[PDB]
Amino acid sequence: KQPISKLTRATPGSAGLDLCSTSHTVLTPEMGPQALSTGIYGPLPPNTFGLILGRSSITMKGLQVYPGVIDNDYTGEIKIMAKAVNNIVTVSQGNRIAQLILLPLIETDNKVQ
Amino acid sequence: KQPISKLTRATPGSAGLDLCSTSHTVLTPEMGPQALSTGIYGPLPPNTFGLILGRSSITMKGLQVYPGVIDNDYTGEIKIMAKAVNNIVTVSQGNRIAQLILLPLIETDNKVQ
Amino acid sequence: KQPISKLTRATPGSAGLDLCSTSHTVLTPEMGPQALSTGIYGPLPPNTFGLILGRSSITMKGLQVYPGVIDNDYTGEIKIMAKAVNNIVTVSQGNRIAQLILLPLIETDNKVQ
Ligand SMILES: O=c1ccn([C@H]2C[C@H](O)[C@@H](COP(=O)(O)NP(=O)(O)OP(=O)(O)O)O2)c(=O)[nH]1
Ligand SMILES: O=c1ccn([C@H]2C[C@H](O)[C@@H](COP(=O)(O)NP(=O)(O)OP(=O)(O)O)O2)c(=O)[nH]1
Ligand SMILES: O=c1ccn([C@H]2C[C@H](O)[C@@H](COP(=O)(O)NP(=O)(O)OP(=O)(O)O)O2)c(=O)[nH]1
Ligand SMILES: [Mg+2]
Ligand SMILES: [Mg+2]
Ligand SMILES: [Mg+2]
Repeated sequence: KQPISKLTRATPGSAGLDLCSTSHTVLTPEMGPQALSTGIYGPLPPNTFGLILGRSSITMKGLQVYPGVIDNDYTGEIKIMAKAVNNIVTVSQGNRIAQLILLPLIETDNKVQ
Repeated sequence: KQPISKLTRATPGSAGLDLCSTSHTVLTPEMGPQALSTGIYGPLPPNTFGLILGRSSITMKGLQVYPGVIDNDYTGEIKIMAKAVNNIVTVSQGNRIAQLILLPLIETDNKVQ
Repeated sequence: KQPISKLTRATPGSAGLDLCSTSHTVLTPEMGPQALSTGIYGPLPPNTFGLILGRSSITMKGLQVYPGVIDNDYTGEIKIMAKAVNNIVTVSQGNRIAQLILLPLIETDNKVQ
């Protein structure tokens, strides 16, 4: 397992930490949502949670990443939920296919139930 | 009407407050976006706004929630904008179908026009 | 080029800064993702990044905006990545078709590589 501290940012001012596919995968529109492996695991830094979002160059190529929430205390593998929009999409091993955004986790008194 | 203070978090470290459907609803891909009732209303805590996002177990089952912005001063009912991706999806009353994330509302000098 | 300081908020408590299409554009579902021009450019205020999200009245009319990340130091034109969901969608010049949300940019020690 690899922690999110192993992820890289494309540039200093990049909001997102890039997530790469660990598998070669072909996706077609009739397959609907697929969960792609990253080999990266939570959890996240204190007082933060994560959002997985598409990379724009990838979205424009017809692979939709559904926005996903990563909980602060998730310790499982971060997966990318993805769907081929219109056409056949081929993901290669190591391709940067999404990005992780870190956001402040606001405390509230909502019941934890 | 029920305020967002009535929502619950799945776990202490869960970023999202779960939103449940108040109706049994069937959705098909040809129907396109539908707005599901929650019986939960704004507004939000001071200096925050909301994002409605999908729950991953729900997205993976073929129901797409379109990300939606909840304004700090919205006092209407929070609705979930949803679409069946490929297949027929049946939502039952009380099913947790999305989640509300709270985020800091940044002040800017943009004209309010 | 116009900076994001030229954007307007619908109301004082609106989280989003509205983005308008500068072109008349027709979109069909078979066209897949299209990048709509706004004539608005980064960069963003210090310590912030942006998210482009749909407006709910627009999403409900069948035009999906794919959530997009605007980096703090992006100096290019902000484009809206959009797709007609089920039907033919006609965007007119000046129509508010998405919104820009500003969010705090969290610093981490991830390699910038
Ligand atoms: O894109 C995603 C979304 C979620 N996840 C993981 C991390 C997150 O903390 C965990 C739970 O996410 P959600 O709350 O969105 N899913 P759901 O509500 O279906 O499961 P749970 O009841 O555990 O909260 O799933 C991913 O790996 N990728
Ligand atoms: O998923 C959503 C998105 C928005 N909303 C409500 C809350 C939000 O404050 C209100 C307005 O949202 P948008 O600005 O996204 N919609 P639009 O720009 O079409 O309407 P307005 O001109 O009032 O801002 O709609 C929901 O209930 N669910
Ligand atoms: O909806 C969007 C998304 C991104 N963008 C622009 C701004 C953002 O800073 C820039 C890069 O975005 P991403 O990182 O999402 N794209 P990608 O990873 O494909 O390109 P790069 O390798 O440059 O980061 O693209 C838009 O104009 N609209
Ligand atoms: Mg990028
Ligand atoms: Mg959950
Ligand atoms: Mg609006």
